[PDB]
Amino acid sequence: TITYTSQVANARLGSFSRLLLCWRGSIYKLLYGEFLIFLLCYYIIRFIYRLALTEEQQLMFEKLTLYCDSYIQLIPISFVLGFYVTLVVTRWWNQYENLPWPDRLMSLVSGFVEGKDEQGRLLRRTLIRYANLGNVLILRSVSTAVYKRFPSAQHLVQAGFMTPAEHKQLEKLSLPHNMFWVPWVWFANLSMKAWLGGRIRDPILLQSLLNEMNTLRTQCGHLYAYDWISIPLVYTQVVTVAVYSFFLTCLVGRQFLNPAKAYPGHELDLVVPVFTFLQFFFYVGWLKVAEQLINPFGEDDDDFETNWIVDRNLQVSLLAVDEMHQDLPRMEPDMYWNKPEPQPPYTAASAQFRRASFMGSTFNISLNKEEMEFQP
Amino acid sequence: TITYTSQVANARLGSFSRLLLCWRGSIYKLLYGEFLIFLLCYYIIRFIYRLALTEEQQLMFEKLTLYCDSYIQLIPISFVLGFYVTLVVTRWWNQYENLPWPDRLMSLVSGFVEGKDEQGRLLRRTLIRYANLGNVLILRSVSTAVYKRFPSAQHLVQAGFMTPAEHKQLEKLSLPHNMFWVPWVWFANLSMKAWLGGRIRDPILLQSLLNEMNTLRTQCGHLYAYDWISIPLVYTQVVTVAVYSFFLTCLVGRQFLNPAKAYPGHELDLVVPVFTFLQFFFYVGWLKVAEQLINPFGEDDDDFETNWIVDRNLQVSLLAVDEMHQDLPRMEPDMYWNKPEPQPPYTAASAQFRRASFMGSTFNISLNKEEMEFQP
Amino acid sequence: TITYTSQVANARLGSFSRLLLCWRGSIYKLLYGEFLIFLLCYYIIRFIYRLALTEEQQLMFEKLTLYCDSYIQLIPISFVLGFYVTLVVTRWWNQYENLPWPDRLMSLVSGFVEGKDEQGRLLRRTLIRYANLGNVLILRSVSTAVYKRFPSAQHLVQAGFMTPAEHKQLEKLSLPHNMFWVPWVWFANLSMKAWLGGRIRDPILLQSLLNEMNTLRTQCGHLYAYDWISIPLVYTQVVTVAVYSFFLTCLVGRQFLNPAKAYPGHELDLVVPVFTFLQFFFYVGWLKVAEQLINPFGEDDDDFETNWIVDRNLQVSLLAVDEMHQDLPRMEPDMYWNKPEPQPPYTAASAQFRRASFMGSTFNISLNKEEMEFQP
Amino acid sequence: TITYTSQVANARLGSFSRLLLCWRGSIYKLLYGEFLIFLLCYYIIRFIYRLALTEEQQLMFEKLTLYCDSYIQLIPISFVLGFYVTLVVTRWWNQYENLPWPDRLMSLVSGFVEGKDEQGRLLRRTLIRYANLGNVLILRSVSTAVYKRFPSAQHLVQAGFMTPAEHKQLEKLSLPHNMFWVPWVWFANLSMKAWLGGRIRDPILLQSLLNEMNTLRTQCGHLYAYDWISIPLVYTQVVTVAVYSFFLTCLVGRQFLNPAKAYPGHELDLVVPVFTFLQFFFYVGWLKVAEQLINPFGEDDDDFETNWIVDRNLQVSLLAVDEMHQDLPRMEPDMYWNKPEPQPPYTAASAQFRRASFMGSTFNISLNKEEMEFQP
Amino acid sequence: TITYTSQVANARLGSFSRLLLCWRGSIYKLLYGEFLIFLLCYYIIRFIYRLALTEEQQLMFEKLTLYCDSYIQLIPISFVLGFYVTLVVTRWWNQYENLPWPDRLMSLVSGFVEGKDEQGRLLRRTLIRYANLGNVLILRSVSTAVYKRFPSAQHLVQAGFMTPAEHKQLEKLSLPHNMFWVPWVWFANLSMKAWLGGRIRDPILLQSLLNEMNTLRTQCGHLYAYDWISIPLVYTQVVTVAVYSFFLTCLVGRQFLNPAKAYPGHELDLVVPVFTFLQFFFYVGWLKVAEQLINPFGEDDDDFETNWIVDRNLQVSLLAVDEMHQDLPRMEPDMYWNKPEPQPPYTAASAQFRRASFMGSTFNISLNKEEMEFQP
Ligand SMILES: [Ca+2]
Ligand SMILES: [Ca+2]
Ligand SMILES: [Ca+2]
Ligand SMILES: [Ca+2]
Ligand SMILES: [Ca+2]
Repeated sequence: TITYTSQVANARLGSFSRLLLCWRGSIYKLLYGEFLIFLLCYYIIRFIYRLALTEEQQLMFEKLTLYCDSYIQLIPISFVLGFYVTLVVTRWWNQYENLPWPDRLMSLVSGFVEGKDEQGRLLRRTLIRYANLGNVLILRSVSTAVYKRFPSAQHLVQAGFMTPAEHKQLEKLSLPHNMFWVPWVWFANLSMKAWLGGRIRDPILLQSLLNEMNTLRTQCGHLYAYDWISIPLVYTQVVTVAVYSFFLTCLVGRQFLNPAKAYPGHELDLVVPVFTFLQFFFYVGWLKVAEQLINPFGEDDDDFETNWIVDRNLQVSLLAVDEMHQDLPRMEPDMYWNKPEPQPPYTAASAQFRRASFMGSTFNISLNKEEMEFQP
Repeated sequence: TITYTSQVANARLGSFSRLLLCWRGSIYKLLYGEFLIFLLCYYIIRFIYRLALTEEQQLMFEKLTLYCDSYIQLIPISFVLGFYVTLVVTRWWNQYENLPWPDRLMSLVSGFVEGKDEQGRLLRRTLIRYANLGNVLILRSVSTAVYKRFPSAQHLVQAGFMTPAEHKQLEKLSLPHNMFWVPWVWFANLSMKAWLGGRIRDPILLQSLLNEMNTLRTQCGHLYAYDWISIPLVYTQVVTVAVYSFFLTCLVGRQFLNPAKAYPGHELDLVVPVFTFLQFFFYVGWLKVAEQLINPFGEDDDDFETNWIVDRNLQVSLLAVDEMHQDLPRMEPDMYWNKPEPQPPYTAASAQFRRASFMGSTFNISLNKEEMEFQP
Repeated sequence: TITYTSQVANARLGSFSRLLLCWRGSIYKLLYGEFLIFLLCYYIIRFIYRLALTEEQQLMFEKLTLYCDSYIQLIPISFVLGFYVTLVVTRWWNQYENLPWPDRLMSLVSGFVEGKDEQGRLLRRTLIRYANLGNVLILRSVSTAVYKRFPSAQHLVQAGFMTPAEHKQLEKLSLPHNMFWVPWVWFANLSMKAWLGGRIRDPILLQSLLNEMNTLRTQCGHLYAYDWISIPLVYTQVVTVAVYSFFLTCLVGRQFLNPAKAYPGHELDLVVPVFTFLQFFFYVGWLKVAEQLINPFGEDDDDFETNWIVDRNLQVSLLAVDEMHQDLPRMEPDMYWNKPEPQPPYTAASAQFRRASFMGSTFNISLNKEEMEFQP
Repeated sequence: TITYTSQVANARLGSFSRLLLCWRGSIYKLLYGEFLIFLLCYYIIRFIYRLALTEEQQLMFEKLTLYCDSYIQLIPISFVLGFYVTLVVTRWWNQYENLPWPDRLMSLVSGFVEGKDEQGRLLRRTLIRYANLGNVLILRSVSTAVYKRFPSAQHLVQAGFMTPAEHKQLEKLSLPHNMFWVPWVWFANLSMKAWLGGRIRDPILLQSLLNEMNTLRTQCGHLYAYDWISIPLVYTQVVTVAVYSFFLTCLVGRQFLNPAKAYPGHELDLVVPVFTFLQFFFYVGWLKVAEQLINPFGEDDDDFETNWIVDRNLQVSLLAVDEMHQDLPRMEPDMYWNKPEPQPPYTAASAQFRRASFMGSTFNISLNKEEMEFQP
Repeated sequence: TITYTSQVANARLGSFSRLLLCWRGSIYKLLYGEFLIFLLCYYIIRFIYRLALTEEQQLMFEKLTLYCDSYIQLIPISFVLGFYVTLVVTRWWNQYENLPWPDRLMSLVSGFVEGKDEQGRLLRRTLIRYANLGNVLILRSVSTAVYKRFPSAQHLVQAGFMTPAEHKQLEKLSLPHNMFWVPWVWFANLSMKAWLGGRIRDPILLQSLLNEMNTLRTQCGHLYAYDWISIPLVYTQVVTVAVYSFFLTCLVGRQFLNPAKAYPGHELDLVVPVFTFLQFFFYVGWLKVAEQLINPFGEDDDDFETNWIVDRNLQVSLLAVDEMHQDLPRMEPDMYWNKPEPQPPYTAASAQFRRASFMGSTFNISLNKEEMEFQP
């Protein structure tokens, strides 16, 4: 994930222009190899045409170049790319939206599961750990970075996500399917046990806990679904062939023909087909954005930081349920205890952001005395 | 369903190019027969024109070819295809999103329905079985693969989804409508009986169970609706006629006329209309993706694995409610029992994915001492 | 509603081509009259030009035909049609999604409202009948087919949706607004009475009932809103004028001029403007799909089966709450009572749909012994 | 709001054509003044060119007309308009979806708040009145029609939406912000008081009431947000300049040059630029639809009927909570008391809408005896 | 945020035209510097060509200008810009939708947390303050204006959002991540303490409070996600390069060549390339709208008023929970106490907005006596 929010906070002079000097997660990184292959092929073709063809063979090559340049427009590259890239971007944001965060559940566990003794500590930690374990099992199923971190359940045990007892229980339950669902059943059973044992004081609080845990389970299921049900291979193949065929046709249709022949479009003979290179940049860059976002859980620069999310979730959820349980700042009267209209100060750098309240669009409408009179 | 998530995890050199060597669920599989028919017709027309026409008749054919090539652009093939394919893809992902998974309900049943004795086992298994039976009844209504597996309710009884008593009850209730709704009414009644009999300890837990079951019912209803309310036949017919008319016009408009006549666009006479073939590939491939996804519950390669989903759901839900009921791993203090900042290790293959926390876009903003001062 | 899901289950050879032999709810049915009017006008114009004009008058007509053919492209027919048709299709699927189904509510009523005696029967039937009556009142407000079935509240009483007492109560409550909301207030009051009378054992179950009933009320409100707030007349008028002006210009711009004049585009003189006819087919077909779906509750072939939905809802809801109340199949141990990995059989027609479980995209990643080692 | 649902119920011959004879909320009403200004300017320019220019000055004007006609295509009017109009239409339907209806809340208040005595009447009326007052305060903030009806809180008191005591309380609470939120805090406090006083029998019912009231509050907040956060002025200015520049260029580029000069596109000299007028109609009509829907709470013909909604909501909510409280039709056995398959009759006008139930797409699949056999 | 809702309430003559005289948050403000740079470069190039080139060098420049003008169309500027701007606008409205408003929570806290004594005051104020503190911590993480107001937690303490005890607790809990989540855990714990201490009378009300607080937490998480996961840099770079390359090509391709050469498109030699300037206006204006909305929490004119929202939320939430707690207007019978059909008056300015109720589209359908008869 490359963040440039801070850079683009204000619309300034060449705001996006200053982003063209970025290498990490950039268009240049995505397509320099493809571009180099295309450039090598283009110049090989030019040198063959200019130094390994007789007059009649050069006339044949020129006729073919005119034909290819004329019929390039048949390829619906823009239409295919637009459809495909919109679909990939929509899926990409959905996939992020379905990353499970234990924050709601961890506040509920911290609050509802009672006891500052060792049994309460153990119970709260085990519940939040079941949520983290379920998340990590799905994430190592669908993310190459998480898989390379935890290539086995023994790795998960060594990293502290699973205890040896949990690992043995998983092995005993083993079915011929992904077992990422097991920690949710464990969570439900342990929450029921906590309520029956008096650690959860009310079935309403038990219901709240299970609702949060089930939300996380649905998010994990969506992640599994996106990893399983790929964008149809036929769509991917259509877009790939469109782009490749366009820029293979360009290799012959965008050559600089002999200016002596004074062809209708070939009066000026540059050496660098700058507009062909820009077209390659735009269209192959569109395809490269699709390629990078099609699996947002790979190891691209703009792919999600799944490992960071796993680490942060573990740290925050454990802190919240264990150390922050019934551990509050002293409740004292605040700065505005008897001020009916609190007005927090502004700094010299923010004084210009003090605004009068917007009171609705109708506020400034003006009416006469007779206009405002009620009729019988 | 063809999955290539693993292949497209990272944007590499010709990432999508390597997907053109896939046969299963590919564009070649979808349109080789149509393409062969088109090629045969194109070459029959070429041979007729070149070997069964006098000079004047060949001049007439050339005038018709120029006319057809000129007026091909009248067909709004791209506009029609774009609309239609976006609609089909949206429906396709909705249809997947409405496949019922018993995971939420099965965690709730495992937890809330009490008793390790035979009556508790029977009750939990029967509730989860009612959820599975409702799902399978809708799936065999809307999916050809599931129907071919279970072509009758007697097949459902032989496969263990329904008991003979349930089959008799369904026959007694028979109305002139799809009866996929019956297991939900059975579930509600059996849950009420379980709560009245003390197996469910609280009406709040009963409410949670019924909410999960009703979510599944709404998903099943959406599946029924998508199977019933097809995309309007008029839209389908418009797109079909557009594509067919375009590539029937091409058969005469894309012939290679006599290069002797030196026509404005006909200077070079290839034998293979490569750009016409690429256009056929793109446009008929778009139509073929729509054709494959229009009913995602058929037996295409990229259609959903409904039979696998049925099997997995049955296995997982039965395991969760029966064997995993009040059967938890031993609760022991975890690896980070007294570590306030747990730091799971990285492997040598993942050490590069260790990232500093993103602390917000404003973190690196720099201000002066006077800028940061509060004003009165 | 025309269903062809079964026909389009698999992408086969000319899958959509076989749908062009459908008459009911077809493009031919939608625009044969318009097409015949257009054809008659086109040929009247051709005959006038060819048999009722002098040489100079024919030259004037030819200049006008060239001018019209040149300036046809000014009309943004495709852009206007695309916007309009996307809007109509989105509204159409929303309108279907807001058709109220009593299934969730009827399972809750069957379960929660207790008593196998006459008072319990009466109470459950009356609650589900209030839900059906609310649905039917909105449906006869917004659907021409339902209105023609029930052109008065006396018709509703004769059909059994309303009792004479309910009809008198509605007449007493009469306000100068659509009264489709009344049965929801009746439902809330009768549910409160049932809970106070002991027929509903818990306020949590009462809350569940009222939540389901209120969901139905919100769906009915959405139906009312779509019937009231039409797509803006200005959008409709813009699209209509675009299509009509395009095909009125075509009547003069697409005539076959005298081939003697050998005009740049008029070398070949057919009698049938086939490409103009195809353009009419596509564009007027797009407009006709919009026309048919703009009110999906009319009496078109592809309009919703509101009458069938009303009948089915009444039958199913009454059966569910009355006959199926506390009437369950015998609970006996299932086929897989002691089989930890149930494997339902496959038929010979479905054996090919047996699939290995997808275990996640990272499953086949290969790593070295040193790659998988944790670092300190 | 102009409704034509009834007119467009069925796709008939010239279904949309018959809508071109509508004046109220029509394209002609929206752009006749702009069109008249454009026509006057066009003909002033034509008369200047034809009667106030020498030969050389007319040649200069003709060169400028050819130049302008050639370079008209540079303006991306269609692209800008498409984006803008889609955005405005999406916002418009959201704005309607966020109009608060008290129906759910009023059924809950009617049911849950107990007592047929004066205190119960007063309590129920006051709660529903707080919901109506909150709605009206936001609506008079964001709607010009509602503001012109209630230009002051004293107007609200005179119209009966607020009591003098409520007005005094609002004045006492006055902050420098829109106070539309106050009635929600009043509602929460009065509901708490009703539950503590025994008028609400259970905290679950209190929770239901507060959930409905909070849904209304979120809708009101969305209305406030749409009124405050306008579509960006930069988008609006871009679209306006595109359309204006296009039709100012047209004034000189679409003149009929001297047919004597026999220019490539100027052979025929009409007096009325019919295609320019149609382009103005389409493009300015698109802009006018955007202009009308950008604030759907103004006083356009197609703007929302906020005043009617306010009146209806007040009447219906008061009736529901006061007169309809515990006031039900007599519960008697219905028409189908002992009919397991109720079949409501059809009229002669609806007999054709009787349909057989759709039983799923797989119903008609045919299989052999060996195909349907289970394999071991 | 620039609001012009009031200006665009009604579609009037040149409704959007009157918005072109706006400077704040306008297209002119966004791109005057870029436009001036472009104009300076264009005229430098013109003067170089006309005053620093020999005849042959001018012929070379003219050939290059024709070549560039011909090949400008290769850049898919419109397609790239459309995709990008739609994505930015969608994200922008989502970002606004995820701004947390404490209104729902504050009504629930005002109602449910009991006690008019100092402990009740303190408890209610502390809960609402935890909600405000969580909101402000996320807002200063993601908003430059809020950060410049509160560049440190010590600033938050001085402004009254945090007490010194809360600041010390945050420092003690410090992890290497954004700590905006901490106040939600504090809220959950303090709500649990309030319920155990009798200040919250029921666990159902506790559940309601925690649901509202968790909704706010999810909104804050969405804000964090949008600030972290930027639109992919590759998309941004593609759009930037497209626009820049288009208007750098224009600098040479849109020069006025020597009219003496009488080139096909260069007959008339203006000095100002008006259509090039309009294209710059449109396309760079599209890019500038994207640039301004890409981070809606910067300090642009059309950026959100985060500081105003923070101030208003603090003031309103404190007033609601403290002064408005169990402080209601006197409950007296309303204006329509015994009026079954209340009819609030209209003013002379609003009498035209009195409308008859819309009773559904089927209301005016006419049927015969035989049509309306039920058949047996
Ligand atoms: Ca990737
Ligand atoms: Ca299929
Ligand atoms: Ca219709
Ligand atoms: Ca308006
Ligand atoms: Ca900004």
